[PDB]
Amino acid sequence: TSGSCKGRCFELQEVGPPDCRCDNLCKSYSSCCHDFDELCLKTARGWECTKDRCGEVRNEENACHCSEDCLSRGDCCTNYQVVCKGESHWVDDDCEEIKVPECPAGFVRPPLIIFSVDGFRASYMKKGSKVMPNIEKLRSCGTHAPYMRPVYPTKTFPNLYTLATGLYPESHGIVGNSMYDPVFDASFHLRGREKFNHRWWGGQPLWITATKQGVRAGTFFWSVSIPHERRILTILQWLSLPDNERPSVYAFYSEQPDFSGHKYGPFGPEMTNPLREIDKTVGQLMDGLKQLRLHRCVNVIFVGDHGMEDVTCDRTEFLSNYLTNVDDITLVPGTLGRIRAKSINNSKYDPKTIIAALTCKKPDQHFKPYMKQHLPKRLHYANNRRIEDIHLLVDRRWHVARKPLDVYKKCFFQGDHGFDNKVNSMQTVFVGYGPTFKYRTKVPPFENIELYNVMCDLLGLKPAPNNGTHGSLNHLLRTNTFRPTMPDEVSRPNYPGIMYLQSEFDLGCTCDDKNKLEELNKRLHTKGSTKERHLLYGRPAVLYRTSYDILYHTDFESGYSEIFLMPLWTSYTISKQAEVSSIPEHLTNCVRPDVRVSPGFSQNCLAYKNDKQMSYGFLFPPYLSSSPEAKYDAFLVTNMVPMYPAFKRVWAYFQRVLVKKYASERNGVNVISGPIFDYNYDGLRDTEDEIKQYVEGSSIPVPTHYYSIITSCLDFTQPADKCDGPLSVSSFILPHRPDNDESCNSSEDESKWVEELMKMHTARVRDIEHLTGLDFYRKTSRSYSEILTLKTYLHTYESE
Ligand SMILES: *[C@@H]1O[C@H](CO)[C@@H](O[C@@H]2O[C@H](CO)[C@@H](O[C@@H]3O[C@H](CO[C@H]4O[C@H](CO)[C@@H](O)[C@H](O[C@H]5O[C@H](CO)[C@@H](O)[C@H](O)[C@@H]5O[C@H]5O[C@H](CO)[C@@H](O)[C@H](O)[C@@H]5O)[C@@H]4O)[C@@H](O)[C@H](O[C@H]4O[C@H](CO)[C@@H](O)[C@H](O)[C@@H]4O[C@H]4O[C@H](CO)[C@@H](O)[C@H](O)[C@@H]4O)[C@@H]3O)[C@H](O)[C@H]2NC(C)=O)[C@H](O)[C@H]1NC(C)=O
Ligand SMILES: O=C(CCc1c[nH]c(=O)o1)N1C[C@H]2CCN(C(=O)c3cc(OCC4CCOCC4)nc(C4CC4)c3)CC[C@H]2C1
Ligand SMILES: [Ca+2]
Ligand SMILES: [Cl-]
Ligand SMILES: [K+]
Ligand code: NA
Ligand code: NA
Ligand SMILES: [Zn+2]
Repeated sequence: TSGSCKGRCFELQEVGPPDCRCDNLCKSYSSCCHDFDELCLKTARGWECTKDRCGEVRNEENACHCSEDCLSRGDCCTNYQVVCKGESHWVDDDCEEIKVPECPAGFVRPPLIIFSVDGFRASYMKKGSKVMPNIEKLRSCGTHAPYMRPVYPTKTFPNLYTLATGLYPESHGIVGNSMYDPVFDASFHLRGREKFNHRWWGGQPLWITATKQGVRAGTFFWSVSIPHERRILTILQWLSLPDNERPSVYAFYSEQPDFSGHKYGPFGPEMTNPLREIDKTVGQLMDGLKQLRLHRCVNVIFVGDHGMEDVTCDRTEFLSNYLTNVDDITLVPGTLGRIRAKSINNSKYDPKTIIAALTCKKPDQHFKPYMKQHLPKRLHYANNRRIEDIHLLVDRRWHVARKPLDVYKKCFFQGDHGFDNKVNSMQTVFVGYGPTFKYRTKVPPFENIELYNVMCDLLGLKPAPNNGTHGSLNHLLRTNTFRPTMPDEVSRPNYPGIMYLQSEFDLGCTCDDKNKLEELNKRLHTKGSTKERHLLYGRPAVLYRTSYDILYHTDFESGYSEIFLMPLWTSYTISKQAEVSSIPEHLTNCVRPDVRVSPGFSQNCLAYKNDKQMSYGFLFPPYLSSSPEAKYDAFLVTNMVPMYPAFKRVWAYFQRVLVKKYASERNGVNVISGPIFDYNYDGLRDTEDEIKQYVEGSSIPVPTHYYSIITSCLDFTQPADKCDGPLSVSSFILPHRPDNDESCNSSEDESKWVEELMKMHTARVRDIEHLTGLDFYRKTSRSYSEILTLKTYLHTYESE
């Protein structure tokens, strides 16, 4: 702190102790030079010019200047030209399409300014629009989504760092605002020094991606005591540096409206002022850009990290009300819960019994416990040693705490966030404005994991490997689009014919089964004659090395795995007209050998008989067969999959009731169903040596999940099989569980709980692609980028 900040204010390259720092983060480290405050955080005379301040003689003690040299120097007050040159405020100008970057000579690319606002709930765009005129102009003149989905948990650090890396928290490492890493034996907290250590922070964030590729970055982080006006002026000043020193990417962060929303609730009357203040800050940025003639050159992103919900202390569930042993557990509390043993020397500690004591115990229980691998796959919240094996998903509006003492010894607060990222109130904002963004364009909602890629595109950078689907946000952009090619199929299928006699099959299976017109008929169905009906978008590509067969049938086509002894995928189309029939009595326990598939690559009924826990189901539902004759195909051993009796309740209702219901509402649907194996809960397809469970005494592996992809025409006046334009999709990844403990109402009728469980396990097609190594929608007439957008769509089942 002995050295000086003279001419070093907000140095871009930080310096090494014990030499004092003048970087915008030095306050946060107590390493600022003695004179930092006087030299770098000047405030003299305020933030604005007045009439009398114009053409003044430069006074270095001022906050910002109104002299005439200031423009070259880059440090005029942001309203200088308005008060001293008759100019108008950016907000008061009509918008004009920005067809090309209109940049000063010397700029090699449009700079990018990322303006992030903590806790900026998506509905503030509509509800606060009267008091945010600069933000409303960006929104209605630029590209905007009605909202942007955060990642889970909907906390500040996990979301800011996803924005920076394009990674799910489980991959980047910042899986909460608070963490314990058992390998380091260290804790990460909001307050304190451990969070600065580099070993917490995985992946490659944008500022490191920029630097490694020759693009210079302004520093993204700001000490909370540097006032917002000083942050804006600093960025404007950096933008005035000579070509060889001037950064190309900048970030401003605002602590508002999050700070106030915690105290007052998302819509407390006190919330108007922070919203005005954010707007005025945007105003200043745009005014300042306009003076430097940079307001049609720079791309501006206005983005939130998460929204904000109404939460008060009277809405707290206490674990002490459920557990006798509360003192043998550590709880990461609040809008999510993570539980571990207080002491790893405690050999009596048992997650199963803790879960059981936490499961459906009160009529209106406001949290639900999970082993982390049983959490909905759409949250991608398991594959990190910093995520405790026991997780509590907390109802929106609620807290979970260990004991009452914690709450009144640590009603103050009215707002909080952290809940499931599908929750409406957690949704945040996205606006893009600039030469590279589209003009007056609304785009559909998307996930924040997608932005890193887009920010790399806006700067001409190659993104590090990440969880975005690169190309899925091309429709936000006027140019710099990224044009990916479909992945190459790695394995080609066999097309087996009839090669085996009934009597070669010793499977312990039985079935009650027993004309030249109709015989040529049947053979063609087996040759793939109706495949254009049931495979509407082409067969999926297998993206890994395996042996598999395509099997055709009247009512469905499948890609049958010789390794896993079941289909990887089964595909079928159900028209609006289609009729549900029931399984005939003579066929209730019917399983038939498939004369195209070797007994050695087939399942067997004995294994299921022997396995007291495991039963079986069918991927193509016998209920939906087009004729009594076609129904025999649905009972083929190659259409069969292992299912727990508890899960059969779910599956049967989906197949007997819901598929037809969706076909009614959507004017026909195409369905692709199959098994998922994710025993190590990494969100990726298991190889065969990773499978932890098999049907008793056989090589039949047991899936962890079952998926379905349900596709139809976006224009529902066209039938699914005759669709001329964009598609509509919803999908699910259902956990394959031996009980229905997840659904508190499961002893009632399937119609009261099944559809709710499915909504909870809604999925993107892209989630199913990672989990299966398949690539879907290979043959459509749609552009590939549009297909990528479709694959990343998540049907949320939240109201308007
Ligand atoms: C979302 O996108 C991300 C980014 O693409 C995807 O994550 C990738 O998944 C890959 C496949 O699982 C994974 O590949 C592995 O790389 C290993 C090398 O890892 C280091 O180097 C990379 C590159 O710089 C670095 O990114 C890694 O950083 C991780 O770990 C550090 C330090 O621990 C953390 O700071 C950081 O946050 C990150 O942690 C995350 O990833 C790891 C897995 O790497 C998780 O376990 C953590 O929980 C956390 O999520 C690393 O520093 C390499 O060792 C692996 O190779 C093994 O398997 C292959 C098979 O090809 C084999 O050839 C090798 O020999 C090796 O096997 C040997 O080791 C095995 C394990 O020790 C052992 O069992 C065997 O017996 C063998 O001896 C593997 O290729 C890649 O690292 C991550 N990247 C990131 C950033 O997470 C992610 O999958 C996407 N998610 C979805 C759902 O799509
Ligand atoms: O005070 C708080 C949070 C308190 C709080 C309330 N609710 C909650 O969850 O946390 N903080 C005090 C600190 C305030 C200053 N911060 C940063 O400079 C910053 C910005 C930032 O941008 C990343 C860009 C990436 C590109 O796209 C736009 C965002 N990435 C970080 C971390 C992740 C590297 C920190 C905010 C975080 C701190 C957190
Ligand atoms: Ca896996
Ligand atoms: Cl947390
Ligand atoms: K059985
Ligand atoms: Na480039
Ligand atoms: Na139940
Ligand atoms: Zn907050």
